Parts: sequence; C-alpha cells; structure tokens
Amino acid sequence: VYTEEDNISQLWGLYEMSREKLENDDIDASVSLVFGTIHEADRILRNTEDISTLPKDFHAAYSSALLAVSELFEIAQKRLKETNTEESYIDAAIERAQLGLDAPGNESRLFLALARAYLEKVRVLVWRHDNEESLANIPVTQLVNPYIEKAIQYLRPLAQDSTEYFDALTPDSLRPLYILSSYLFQFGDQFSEAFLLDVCSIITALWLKSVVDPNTPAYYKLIAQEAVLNNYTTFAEYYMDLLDNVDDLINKASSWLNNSVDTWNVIYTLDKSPERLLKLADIKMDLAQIVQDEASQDNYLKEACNAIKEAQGSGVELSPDYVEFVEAY
Ligand SMILES: [Cl-]
Repeated sequence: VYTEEDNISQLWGLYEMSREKLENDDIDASVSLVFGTIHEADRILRNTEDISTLPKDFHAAYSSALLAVSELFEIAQKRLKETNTEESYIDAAIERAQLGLDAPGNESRLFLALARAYLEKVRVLVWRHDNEESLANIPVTQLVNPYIEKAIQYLRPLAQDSTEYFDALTPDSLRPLYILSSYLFQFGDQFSEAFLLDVCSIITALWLKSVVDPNTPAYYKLIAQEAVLNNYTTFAEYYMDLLDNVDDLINKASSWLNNSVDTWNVIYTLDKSPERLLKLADIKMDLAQIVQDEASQDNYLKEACNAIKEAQGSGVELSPDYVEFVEAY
C-alpha cells in the first residue's frame, strides 16, 4: 500500500528534484517542481484523516518549497497574480515551518527549514532598510536581531554531534549561512567575543557536517570547505583589526590563520590547482605581518614566496602586487 509516510517521502522527492534541476541551471523546471511540491502538500492536507498527526517532516518540505519560490521568484512570479511578492513567500515559509513545531516526529529537517527561512527574512529586511523610506531610521540591528536570534535557536541543535547527518543538510541548503556570516561581520561590533566564537563554531560545524560522509563527492566537499576557510579567515581579520587599535589578539589571530592553512590544505588536496597557491601566500603573509618572532616571520615569508613562485611557474598570472613581493624578497 501507499502510506502517509510514503506520500511525505514522495513530497521530499519532488523538492529534491527541484534542487537537482536548479543545480543544472534549469530554473523553469525547478520552478515547476517547486509549485508541484506545494500542490502535492495541499493535496495531502485535504486527504489526511488528522492534520494534527502530519509529522514535522511534512511541514519542513512544504516550508522548503515556499522558500524556494522566493529564491526563484524572478521566474516564478510569471505564473502568479501580480499581488504576490518574494517576501510574502519567505513569510509563508516561516509560518508553514512554525506550524510544524507542534507536529509529531524528528525535528532536524524542520529546524533547518526554520533557520533557512529566518535568514532569508534577514536578508530581505536589510534590503528594505536600505530602500524603503519607512524603515530608513530604524537601526538594522534592531530590525533583524529577532530573526538572527531565531535562526541561531534552530541551528544550534543541528550543529551538535548528537544530531546525526540527514540528507536535507547539503552544502546548497546551507547557502543562507552566508547571510549570517555577513551579518556578524558587518555588525559584530555589537556582540561580545564569546557570542561570536559561539555562533561561528555553529556555522562551521554545520558546513563540516554537510559533507562528513567520506563518500561525499569532491565537488560538494569543496563548497563546504571553502565556506569554512572563509569563516576562519574572517575571524582572523576580526582579531587583526582589533590589533590595529596585545599578545592575546596576536595569539588568537594566529590560531585562526593557522586553522585557515589547515583547511586550505584540505581544499588543495581536493581540487589541486596552481592558482590556489596565491590564497596560501596571502594567509602566510598575514601570519608574517603580525608574528612577534623574527624566526617565524622569516619562515612565513619564505613559504609565501615559494607559493607565489610555484604558481607563476605553473602558468598562473601574477598581479604587480605578487610580482613585487617576490622581487623585494
Ligand atoms: Cl568524487
């Protein structure tokens, strides 16, 4: 027989396919699949014996389809009355997912849907602050902090080791994490160091979890590791910037720079390409700039020079900047 559980599994299947189509740059197909997901969800609501026993996973899939309409709204709007907006689809995604909070069942997919929608809301609110006259004199942090906080509330459980891998948690589904990282960077002035340390380890744990399975294709490990490399280097800059205004700052900045080196090495092993050596060079040059010990500084500078020389010897074009660094060395 075909159970309610099967139905929900097929619902996820439609959504998943929409994401495969998106990845192949077939946006119109993706849009068809997303709207199809929504219709099927509606059909399930019409035919179930008790809506209150639909699992969290049902509302998670439905919320995800709604969010996807917002993501692809530029094309999707063509199939809708003009009264509709991207933002209204983000709102619906949020409300649909919140309806799931009382439903029975595993909560991982719901927590992810909630976080994704709250973060997309933050992005649109930032745009509204900059473009709508009504919101001009409301401080952005006042505007978005409640959504930021709600996002973190649902991400934190997902980032725990106790939360086992689930296949809605892909590098693509974590793209809204960029919104959070950008926010903490643009407006990190208002948060304590401990807060930043906390939220950044959540973000980082999530990217890593999305590709833990060693069988994950290199292509996906790369996207995740690139996002991790970005978070490390940004934290490093957080400290280096503070320094510009202490042994502690230097020690902390150096830990993050060295974490960046470790992660760059994972990336280089995954997609070994000569132009990547310039990224290594920049990290080493940051290390050289702040290190308090000449012996170490000497080491860093040599490593940067070798990286740059090897890049150029491998056909990579050098900017005048890199060019002069190796001359001056
Ligand atoms: Cl592979």
